[PDB]
Amino acid sequence: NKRWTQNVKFLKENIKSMIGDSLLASAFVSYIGAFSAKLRLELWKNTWL
Repeated sequence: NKRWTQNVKFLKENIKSMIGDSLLASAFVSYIGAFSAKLRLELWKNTWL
């Protein structure tokens, strides 16, 4: 029961994290890949994150 309660709390935290990461991933897919590896890093880590 304790493990299940911990899993449920983890799942709510996971849902918030998942929505944020999913938005970041969609932004990365559509656009990133057309650029060079040095620039590709700057698009998400320097501006989006």
